[PDB]
Amino acid sequence: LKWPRDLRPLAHHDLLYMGQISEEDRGDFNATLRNFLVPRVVGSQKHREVREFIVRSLKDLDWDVEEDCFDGQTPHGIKPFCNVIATLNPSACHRLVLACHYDSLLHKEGTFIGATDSAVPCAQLLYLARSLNGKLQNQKTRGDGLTLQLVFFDGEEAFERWSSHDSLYGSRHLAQKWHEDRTSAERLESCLERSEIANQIDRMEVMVLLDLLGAENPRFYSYFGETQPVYRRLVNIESRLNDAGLMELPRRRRRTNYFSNSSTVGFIEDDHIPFLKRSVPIVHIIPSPFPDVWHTLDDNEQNLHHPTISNLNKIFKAFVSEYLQL
Ligand SMILES: [Zn+2]
Repeated sequence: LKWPRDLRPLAHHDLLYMGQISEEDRGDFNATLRNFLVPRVVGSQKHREVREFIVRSLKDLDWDVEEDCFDGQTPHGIKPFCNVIATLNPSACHRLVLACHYDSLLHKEGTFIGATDSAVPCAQLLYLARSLNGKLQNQKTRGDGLTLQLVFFDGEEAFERWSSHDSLYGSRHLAQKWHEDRTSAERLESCLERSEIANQIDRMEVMVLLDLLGAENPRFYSYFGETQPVYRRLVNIESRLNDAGLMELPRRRRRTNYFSNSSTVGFIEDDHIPFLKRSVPIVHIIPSPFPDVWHTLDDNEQNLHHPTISNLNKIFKAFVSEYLQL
């Protein structure tokens, strides 16, 4: 079966524009990122400050921002959790959903920054909203039934040994909440003709989950046949950015090959799982293998690879531009 939305290839002009980076753009991204490069364990003041920063940043851009807050039992007793959901146009029937987690792992060996996991993804989502604001606010006026939604999940990480009960606290909560929140096409703005809408989950047209980004030379694969048409757009955009010479490489005549034109057989548990179980199409932008620094005290700012981050930002900007026809 074909993708429900006809995917119009990005015009050359728009590809080039979205693949342009400046000293002020790098500076802007890095300033955003600084806010996330702090320990932010569930229950901590810094976690609260990060949550408030996400909310303020998106409210300042005139997005609708909701906090899905709840208390949940954990192996460390009751803990507070708050997912942050920002929606550009709440009324639009369908959402392109970009997501990541904003909590950091409580590491027994010491203070853990989780720079790739997932400070960089968090910053990338805010950077997209900021850098594309003009075009997004214009798109919102079209009445086309599509919008952008950003979800910053809380409580992705386990408190002790990962288990079905000790992990994915925010995403399990939100998926259940949205599944139980009934709605219909008649109550929504401009749903696609062949749409089956019974609850809020059904409005998530695709969820693109970013995780463990910021290390050098990530390798992505298509994890879900259901979203192959969307994944292939990422492959194509990356190829075109390379053709245009807009990727940062250590030497001339090299190309990035982050999005492998293949699928892989690998099972990764992450925030997409509760949504996948409710039929939400998933694109999982997570490297395989994981960064070498994964869950070590070395997952810090200096182990990030800035040229890679810049290249990913270009791919993501171009992807959002293509999907929303910005
Ligand atoms: Zn982690």
